[PDB]
Amino acid sequence: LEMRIGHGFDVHAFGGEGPIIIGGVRIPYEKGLLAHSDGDVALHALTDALLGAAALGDIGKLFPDTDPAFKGADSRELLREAWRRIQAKGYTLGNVDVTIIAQAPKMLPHIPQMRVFIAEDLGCHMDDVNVKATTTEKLGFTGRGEGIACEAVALLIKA
Amino acid sequence: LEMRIGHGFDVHAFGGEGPIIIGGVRIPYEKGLLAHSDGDVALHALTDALLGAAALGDIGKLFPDTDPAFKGADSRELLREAWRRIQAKGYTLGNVDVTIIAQAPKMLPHIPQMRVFIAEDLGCHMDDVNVKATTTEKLGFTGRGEGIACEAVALLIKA
Amino acid sequence: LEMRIGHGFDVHAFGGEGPIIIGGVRIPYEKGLLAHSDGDVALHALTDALLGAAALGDIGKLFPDTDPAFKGADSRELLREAWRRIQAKGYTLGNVDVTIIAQAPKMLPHIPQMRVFIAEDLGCHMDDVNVKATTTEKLGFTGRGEGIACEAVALLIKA
Ligand SMILES: CN(C)c1cccc2c(S(=O)(=O)NCCOP(=O)(O)OP(=O)(O)OC[C@H]3O[C@@H](n4ccc(N)nc4=O)[C@H](O)[C@@H]3O)cccc12
Ligand SMILES: CN(C)c1cccc2c(S(=O)(=O)NCCOP(=O)(O)OP(=O)(O)OC[C@H]3O[C@@H](n4ccc(N)nc4=O)[C@H](O)[C@@H]3O)cccc12
Ligand SMILES: CN(C)c1cccc2c(S(=O)(=O)NCCOP(=O)(O)OP(=O)(O)OC[C@H]3O[C@@H](n4ccc(N)nc4=O)[C@H](O)[C@@H]3O)cccc12
Ligand SMILES: CC(C)=CCC/C(C)=C/COP(=O)(O)OP(=O)(O)O
Ligand SMILES: [Zn+2]
Ligand SMILES: [Zn+2]
Ligand SMILES: [Zn+2]
Repeated sequence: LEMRIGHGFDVHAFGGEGPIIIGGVRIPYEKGLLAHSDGDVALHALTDALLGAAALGDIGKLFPDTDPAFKGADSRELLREAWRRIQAKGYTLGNVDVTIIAQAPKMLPHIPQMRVFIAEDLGCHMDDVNVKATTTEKLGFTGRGEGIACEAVALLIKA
Repeated sequence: LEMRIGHGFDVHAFGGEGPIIIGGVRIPYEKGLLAHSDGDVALHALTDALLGAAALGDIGKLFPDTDPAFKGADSRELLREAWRRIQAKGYTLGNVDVTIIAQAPKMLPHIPQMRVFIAEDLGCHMDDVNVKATTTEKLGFTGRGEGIACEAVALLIKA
Repeated sequence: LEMRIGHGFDVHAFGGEGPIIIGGVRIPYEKGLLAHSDGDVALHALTDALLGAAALGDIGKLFPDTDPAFKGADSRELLREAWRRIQAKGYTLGNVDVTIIAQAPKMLPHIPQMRVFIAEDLGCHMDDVNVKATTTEKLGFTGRGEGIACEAVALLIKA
């Protein structure tokens, strides 16, 4: 038994029109998220946290621009594939915690469904998955409504 | 024995006049912190880290706007209550680490008293509580003196 | 056996001309990093994460402005000294994960050499050291090319 820590961080800019996808959940909003991907900043930060704990340790690094298959690419696919590769190295899940940093939209109603998705994608109990949100009280690029940031931490177990 | 990780992040804007309260400590400063609460960004980030490790996992989520009891609400009360609920789920403390992000005021002289407070409120040794500060070298909303940010991580143990 | 968590965060502003030093690696770039030090924001964030896990828990706190010895001070020296002191308290390394937040320059080619340096300086295997990079998609002070930020987490073991 041995435990390993990981940390992830991601940002996307608002652009065009909604909805956005956060933690796998389609959330109504006036603006959309600019990206190659989903624009799922929650699942990107989480993915990086998991890869970092297993020392693998980018999504850039274990997917270099394939591009495409990949416009509106499903970030849940990225998450599950990253997870397969982490498990092949012998790791199992301790727990994850995710912090969405956004002035808006309101994340709280969608968090239980985010957790369902993440727990499915990682093959764990929901009690191993926490998600929260915070505003930056109108400060910074998140505060001015210019984009959304997310942080994530992960704990991994190896037999 | 099982260990669990949590992460917290908070921001408050400066507004009106001092002092501010950070980690429970009254710190002299030209501006105050705008909020419902203390405006304790250190103890809010910590509280979220502890709740996230126990998967509980917002302060919004286990206190929805009561509001009030709550103008100038004591963030130490929030911390202790969050802690009671975490312990009722069977968790004990591993350790916590807190990073205050502020251009000013200087946090270093007040850190030992912050640690006394936090350790009391969590019923642990002081060696289980670390607090630090950093500036952003005049960059961003913290750098321009517009507000204060804080990050926190926590490790939890379950029997 | 007991595990301990730490978190670090650092920022430096661009100023004058390159190169910069990140994770010990000299990276060509049009601007340099303003500081007393290296300006190594990666190794500063890491150092703080390690000190925070051992509750020690600033680089300000266990080096107050000596200043100098210290213009263009080698951040790897700071890292190794912080590490000596952490080991003297009885801690050994679990693992570390580092997240460089920069719009530019590109970090990916230099990451393997960063890991060599960090692993040498901490006397561990390279599999215990992860480093990644992310942009903020043109948002915030990192996005406008005004500076570089870095986050780090660390897991410590005590016999
Ligand atoms: C599996 N499938 C189908 C996929 C689903 C969803 C997304 C996929 C993607 S992706 O393009 O959406 N990957 C997430 C997008 O990366 P990001 O939001 O983190 O952007 P960023 O530019 O920050 O990162 C790109 C890479 O550049 C590198 N980088 C970043 C900054 C910097 N200063 N230096 C760097 O080297 C680093 O390795 C980083 O991973 C790629 C491949 C398969 C995907
Ligand atoms: C126990 N007592 C008495 C208390 C003491 C101190 C503070 C208390 C408080 S509080 O109001 O000070 N809670 C901390 C303030 O929250 P915050 O500084 O994190 O503000 P923010 O707006 O970021 O968070 C509010 C909630 O909105 C949610 N949110 C945030 C952003 C977003 N995009 N979506 C969301 O759903 C999320 O759940 C978050 O917890 C409430 C109840 C009892 C308190
Ligand atoms: C060992 N050798 C030789 C060394 C090598 C490389 C760097 C060294 C350095 S250093 O100057 O480069 N230390 C890193 C620079 O600190 P920083 O980039 O974190 O700057 P910042 O201003 O954020 O931090 C300074 C200190 O002020 C304190 N602080 C910060 C903000 C705030 N609001 N209050 C505070 O008290 C806190 O303790 C913090 O450590 C000092 C001594 C020996 C060094
Ligand atoms: C604590 C962390 C993770 C900080 C880095 C996040 C970031 C890119 C902030 C940028 O500036 P800002 O948005 O804070 O201020 P501004 O955009 O107004 O200059
Ligand atoms: Zn992304
Ligand atoms: Zn708050
Ligand atoms: Zn620094």
